[PDB]
Amino acid sequence: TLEKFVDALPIPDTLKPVQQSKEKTYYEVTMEECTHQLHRDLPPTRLWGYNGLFPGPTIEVKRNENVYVKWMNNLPSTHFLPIDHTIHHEEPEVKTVVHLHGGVTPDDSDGYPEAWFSKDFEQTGPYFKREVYHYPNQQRGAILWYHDHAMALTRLNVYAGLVGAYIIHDPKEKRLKLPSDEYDVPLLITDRTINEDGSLFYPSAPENPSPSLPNPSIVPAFCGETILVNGKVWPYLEVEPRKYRFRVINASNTRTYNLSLDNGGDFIQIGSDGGLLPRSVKLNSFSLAPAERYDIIIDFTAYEGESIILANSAGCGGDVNPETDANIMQFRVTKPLAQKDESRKPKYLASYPSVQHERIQNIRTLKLAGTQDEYGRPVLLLNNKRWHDPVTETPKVGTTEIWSIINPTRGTHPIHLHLVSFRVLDRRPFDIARYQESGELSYTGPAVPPPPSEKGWKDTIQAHAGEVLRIAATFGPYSGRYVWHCHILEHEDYDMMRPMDITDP
Ligand SMILES: [Cu+2]
Ligand SMILES: [Cu+2]
Ligand SMILES: [Cu+2]
Ligand SMILES: [Cu+2]
Ligand SMILES: [O-]
Repeated sequence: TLEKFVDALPIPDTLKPVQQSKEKTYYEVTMEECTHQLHRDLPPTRLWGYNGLFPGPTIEVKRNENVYVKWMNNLPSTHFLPIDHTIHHEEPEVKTVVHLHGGVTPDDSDGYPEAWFSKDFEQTGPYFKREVYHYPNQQRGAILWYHDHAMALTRLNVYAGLVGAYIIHDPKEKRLKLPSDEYDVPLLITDRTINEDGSLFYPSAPENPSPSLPNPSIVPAFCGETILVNGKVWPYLEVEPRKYRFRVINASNTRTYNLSLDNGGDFIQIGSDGGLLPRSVKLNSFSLAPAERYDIIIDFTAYEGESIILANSAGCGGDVNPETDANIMQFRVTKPLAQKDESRKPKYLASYPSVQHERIQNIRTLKLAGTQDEYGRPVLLLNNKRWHDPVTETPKVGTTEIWSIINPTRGTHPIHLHLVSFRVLDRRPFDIARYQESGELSYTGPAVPPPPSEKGWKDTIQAHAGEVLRIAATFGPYSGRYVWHCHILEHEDYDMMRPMDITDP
């Protein structure tokens, strides 16, 4: 296997605007097929990248900054990854659309799966409205990320490399003196399988392919043999002996991580998907499912000279391998101090979400289920509805709802709601057999409130097997057509995604 910790961690450059005034910031990003070396000992890898980069450029904006991004497709007309033609039914093979994950975004700028476009916008999906996306950023400072969201192609386009970080800075938070600038570093974690010739491997069929299956065939999960951070296999980062802020983004298709430091040191979590937690939380380890973000401080002050591995204990299709996927990256505390560490790790970060006293307009009960197709494949479904079925999740703008998510399946699903961030209420175990047999919900234990990590704002939430998860969301400020889905991309594409109409009656 590839030698761990021989390549320095890339830090994506921050994107520069094409045009910028005090009223408007205008960006252009072009999707390009390019080649990049992912490891010292590999031939360069063919990839799809925003501005030809993997990950894409980091975009930095201020809260309320009036931002526009013209996301353009200049990709080849044929994919290099295996397309399953059976999962969706002239129309180009390669379709793309950029979704700003966590963006408080008007619906036609949200990257609707059917708002896709081919090269130079030559063909467009039935929900396409505009070339230049509008991000008003009227929302909390937070770690967002952008990625492809095209109908039936998301797992492939993202795996190809179409991911990048987007950071909203709220000037009100500068007073907290969190590590900033060089000491504030995104970590986009993506697992990959890479061939000896350096080409990406993505399976064209399940491991034991029934002759019933089409070819290629979608698979229900993907687990990469190797872990990359910021587009390099098992990299090292030289750090100064002081506090750093890391924006930890899980940009992987399926894989969930459970992260810790191999010296037993702590993380300080300061933020979740929707922004700063009310209070900082000291943690030894944390779970990170696809699309989840952890805003953390790591204090290297007392660890000068040391090599510390960011370790992973979560398996993917099996137990972790100590030599491979148990490793993420390596910090080397050997960079001389550029100046005094004037950063802080404050306890008091933000207003509590519980300060809000909104009326519960509606309680939605939603089940995570599915069926089997003509080929014997699992088709994962939200409420046993297909994507194309008439919309059922129709919250009213400006109203608050409780969603009760029932998971009678064998695994966890990271459920993502577009537009909004929500509060986690509780989780409660139930009798799976009883529910499967009769549709009756019989709890086998008391409700458990969220851990401190989940006492802030979330947008992607782990709904564990055999539990009912309750969340509360205020739907707004925009009305329109959005989506909610499982963020396991292999699930999302077949067919664990539903329209969400935020209505203005
Ligand atoms: Cu997403
Ligand atoms: Cu999203
Ligand atoms: Cu799922
Ligand atoms: Cu999405
Ligand atoms: O998403």
